[PDB]
Amino acid sequence: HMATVRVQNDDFDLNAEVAALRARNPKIGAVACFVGTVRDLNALELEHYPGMTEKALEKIAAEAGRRWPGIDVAIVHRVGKLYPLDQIVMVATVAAHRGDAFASCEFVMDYLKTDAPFWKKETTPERWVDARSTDDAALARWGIES
Amino acid sequence: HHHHHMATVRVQNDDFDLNAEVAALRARNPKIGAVACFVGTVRDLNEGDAVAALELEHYPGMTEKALEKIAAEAGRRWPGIDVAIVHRVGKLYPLDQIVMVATVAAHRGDAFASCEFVMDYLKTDAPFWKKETERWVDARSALARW
Repeated sequence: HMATVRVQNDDFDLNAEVAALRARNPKIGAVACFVGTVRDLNALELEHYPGMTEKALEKIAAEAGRRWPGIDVAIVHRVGKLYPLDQIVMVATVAAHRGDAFASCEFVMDYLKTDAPFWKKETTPERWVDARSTDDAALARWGIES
Repeated sequence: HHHHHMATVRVQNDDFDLNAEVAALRARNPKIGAVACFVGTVRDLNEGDAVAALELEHYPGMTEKALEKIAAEAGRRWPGIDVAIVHRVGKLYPLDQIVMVATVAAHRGDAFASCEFVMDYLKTDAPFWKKETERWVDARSALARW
């Protein structure tokens, strides 16, 4: 089975997503997850490229599966207008052992934040700008340079 | 009459609710929004639930104090995070939740790092015992990463 990846406007339910991830993998029980929320410092509006963004998230998830055989991965990323304290994205992984669960979850989040094509609204007389991270050393921990 | 508060680091027999603990953790940290979680469940090896797959007991007082010591050390190493720990005791069956750790930080790197640190030291240092037939044996466990 392939990793679960979707982009949606509606909010997600972390328990429900973790439960579904677990139900696909009954013989392993180490689950690591990450939930990012809109930080409340004094709004965010995101869009994706339908198809292209999902395919990139699926490539990232498949690369995690190549590095840590036996894991499973779930990714749910929201788009649209997101307000302070709103959930933005969740990543959950399950593995036999916690080490692989933590590593794969953080790898997926790092790669998603660097490479998954998203755009964010920016208002200047308003436009859509690249939301990918500009940190050209983020993936160096994972053996990926430049 | 006055109600004592439920601890953010605790041991209990009852099951816990991951999203409820994450929601409360976020409500105690209104200005930061990167949440990392670990949840461990009992592996399903098709043994059935007629007999406990895992049976744990703790040292009342000492175990909680040890977990609070771990969480406080995490707060020293990653200033600005917050930590929640719920560990179950008693008879646990295949697919049951065992333990969760959740951390919140301004940035995902500190959230992941503190969550892994807490889980690593919990597994090595928190006083727990597990039944093995029958006797109660030390459940404590390579922390060189830290």
